Amino acid sequence: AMKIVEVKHPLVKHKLGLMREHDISTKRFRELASEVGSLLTYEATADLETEKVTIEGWNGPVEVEQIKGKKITVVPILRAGLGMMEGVLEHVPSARISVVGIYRNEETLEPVPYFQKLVSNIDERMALVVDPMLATGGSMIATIDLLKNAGCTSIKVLVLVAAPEGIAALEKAHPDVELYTASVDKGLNEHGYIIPGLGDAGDKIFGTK
Amino acid sequence: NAMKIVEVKHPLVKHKLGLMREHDISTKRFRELASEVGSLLTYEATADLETEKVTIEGWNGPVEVEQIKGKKITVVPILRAGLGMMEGVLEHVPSARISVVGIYRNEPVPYFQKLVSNIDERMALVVDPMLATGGSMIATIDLLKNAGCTSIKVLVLVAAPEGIAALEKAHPDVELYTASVDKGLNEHGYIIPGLGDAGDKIFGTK
Amino acid sequence: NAMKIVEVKHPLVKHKLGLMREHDISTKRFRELASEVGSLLTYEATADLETEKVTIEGWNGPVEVEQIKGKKITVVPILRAGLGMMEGVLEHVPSARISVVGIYREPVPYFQKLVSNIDERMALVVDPMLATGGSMIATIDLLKNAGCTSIKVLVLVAAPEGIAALEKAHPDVELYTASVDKGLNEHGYIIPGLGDAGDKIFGTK
Amino acid sequence: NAMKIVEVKHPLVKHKLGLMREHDISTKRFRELASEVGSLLTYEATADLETEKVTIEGWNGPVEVEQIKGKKITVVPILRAGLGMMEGVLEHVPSARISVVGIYRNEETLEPVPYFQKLVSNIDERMALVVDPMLATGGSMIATIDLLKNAGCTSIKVLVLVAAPEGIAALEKAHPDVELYTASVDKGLNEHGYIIPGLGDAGDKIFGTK
Ligand SMILES: OC[C@@]1(O)OC[C@@H](O)[C@@H](O)[C@@H]1O
Ligand SMILES: OC[C@@]1(O)OC[C@@H](O)[C@@H](O)[C@@H]1O
Ligand SMILES: OC[C@@]1(O)OC[C@@H](O)[C@@H](O)[C@@H]1O
Ligand SMILES: [Cl-]
Ligand SMILES: [Cl-]
Ligand SMILES: [Cl-]
Ligand SMILES: [Cl-]
Ligand SMILES: [Cl-]
Ligand SMILES: [Cl-]
Ligand SMILES: [Cl-]
Ligand SMILES: [Cl-]
Repeated sequence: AMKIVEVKHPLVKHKLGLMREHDISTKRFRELASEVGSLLTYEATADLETEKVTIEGWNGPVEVEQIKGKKITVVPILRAGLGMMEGVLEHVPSARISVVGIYRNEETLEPVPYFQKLVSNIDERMALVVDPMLATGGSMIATIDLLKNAGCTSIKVLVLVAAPEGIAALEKAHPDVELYTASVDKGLNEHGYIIPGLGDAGDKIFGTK
Repeated sequence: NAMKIVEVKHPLVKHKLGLMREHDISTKRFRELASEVGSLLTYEATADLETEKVTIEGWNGPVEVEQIKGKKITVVPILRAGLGMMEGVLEHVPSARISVVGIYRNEPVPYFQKLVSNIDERMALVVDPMLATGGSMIATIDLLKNAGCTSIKVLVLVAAPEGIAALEKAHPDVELYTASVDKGLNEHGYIIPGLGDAGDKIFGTK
Repeated sequence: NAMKIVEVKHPLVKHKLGLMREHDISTKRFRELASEVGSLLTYEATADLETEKVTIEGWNGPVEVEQIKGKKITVVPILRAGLGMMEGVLEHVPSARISVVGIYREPVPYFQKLVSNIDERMALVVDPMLATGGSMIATIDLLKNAGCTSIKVLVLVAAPEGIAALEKAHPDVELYTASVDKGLNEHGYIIPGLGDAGDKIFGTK
Repeated sequence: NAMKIVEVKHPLVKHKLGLMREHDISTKRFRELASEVGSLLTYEATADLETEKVTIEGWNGPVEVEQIKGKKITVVPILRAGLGMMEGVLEHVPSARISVVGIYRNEETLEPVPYFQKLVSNIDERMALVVDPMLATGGSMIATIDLLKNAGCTSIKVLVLVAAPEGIAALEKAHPDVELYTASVDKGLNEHGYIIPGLGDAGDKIFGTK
């Protein structure tokens, strides 16, 4: 079974609620997207492996803990992904950024990957994939294909809202990934959008239509 | 009945705290890590906030969301070092009311105070980088209780057992959140291993 | 008319640009200076924005203030390096519409999401470097065809070959750069330049 | 020589200052705009910094870059309002030493009451950027500058959002060698010494007190 973690922290639910206002501004919506993305990053990095090391402290040698392994890689799915990347980099600013571009065909609801440039030695790195919505799951399944195809074994997915249909498709497609969502909504409408959902999060964050 | 202590053992909090122990660390990075670790302690101290269902107009019609109940939280930075963690705390609670407090170590007496209104109806997050003997923290809490506050949480980067014991005996209803419980104090009252003169390292004043 | 060029010689811009030239600079530092310099160029390029007076209620009664006239400007980041300066430009113009463009080359864009009514908006095309000006010219062609008639280019460094190409193809755009380097090497990189800005900002190799 | 005064007319500075004047503005956005307008005033005030050519190893060999000459600048925020602008100043000079100076105005006499000061060392070899949102009578700024000169500081720049003519005249008479950078020069002071149109009580708005 796929590891699913619905973050129920009061601040996460409060800020997610503000983003559901249909009259919210693009500015406010962008700040909240990055803010909630920052909190989901703290929930997803709670199981990182640490190692004890001795360093010269203010009053002589002292034992400190550092994150074991090579630097993490943040995988923002263009375009909506960038609206959450700043919140992630806040806790891991040395993270390697692997930009992946994917837009959805509103006619077929299938993913259309147009860009990718992953970091090197990704097989020795953990990937934090950030995308505000998990509706049918096509875009996330297409992203994980590129990562595993590149040799990445450790993958974590951070999303604001996720529909059961998208969680089911992702689980049968890649059950070894861990999903961290700020909410599990009811489902999808006849146009493939999540309900209650956040609407067209992508165009709402970039200010397009 | 006993004072609740929460030593945040999250991998990023332990890693960022360890970097602040570097003797060659710069004021720039020490000040940044102080805020970063401060925002993570605030997320831990706000996990028990009470929420309430409310209906608002969503992107697809009416939707029931949750909102934090009660008046806005008050951040209480202790001059001067406390101002160095204020940015990190206001990061997840930007509407928080800031109540600056200055304690003079003589028993200690406050020399400056500008508390928010109706503090008896708010939760107070007292922030200070270190809890050594607990003199300044205990004095700051005495002042908050006289004002009528009954819900208090203390956020500190490092804390010594002496300070923890002093705070527990003086205010057991307080809840302490620290990135580390150090070994003790030296003959000058500094925390060991500690972070040295945190205030001077944050502002860059010898 | 000759293309309007503005080389930002502000002490902080030249100081931060100098820090980015270090060969041992970290992705974190380089990425942070890219946005920092990006925000300063944005401020330098928005000094001519027209304003209109409006009456609001001040603390001591009504007061006449000024707001930015016309529709919100659009930031056009070129994939992929261009995204490394986007947060810097949004800092002082957080309401700006983001028009992502992907050029491959007439110029054939592989991906585009332009804002609506772009013919009634100013466009801040951002990209860390202007080596030959191929990508920048291709992007401006797409914006001009969409109806935009007010375009400004923001780059950290630019080679004389790129400035000349851009000036010939689009003399009505206005260029803002933190520096005008000597030229290009046998591989097209700007010299002294910043090297592979895209890889340094994201951490790829 | 008269005091060098600079009123920043940049459209974004005028627009952002105009938003801070709305009476129903929240504490959150008032604090954000105070810091942002503070970073734009920092850029304007650091346009005359002296630089020196230095050779460093670039990615494609040696290259001559420019660097700011002298020791690190000291930011001087006047508590409490001052902290609301300090973040915008540090954005451009993050290595700057912070010299905290605490002063509250005696609303009965309008005279400043200094209660705290912690100046950086070797301040006689540094430039000081004093930040405070309002320059009403100028008492707080004049008192702060007296502390800096007493410590041996010679180069001082003042960064304020709104300034009243009374405060500008009081500051020029007491310390004409300082440079004043303000986002606006208002009409004057009311009967209670507050700036009009001004920003009201900037200290309480930024901290959300009273
Ligand atoms: O499961 C969601 C969760 O991890 O979110 C953060 C905290 O509220 C936790 O108590 C809670 O269990
Ligand atoms: O990182 C996870 C965790 O330990 O820290 C955040 C809080 O919400 C806790 O409840 C949670 O268990
Ligand atoms: O104005 C009242 C005041 O001066 O009273 C004494 C101290 O508590 C000060 O902080 C406070 O401002
Ligand atoms: Cl170990
Ligand atoms: Cl070891
Ligand atoms: Cl290792
Ligand atoms: Cl929910
Ligand atoms: Cl009260
Ligand atoms: Cl520890
Ligand atoms: Cl159109
Ligand atoms: Cl060198």
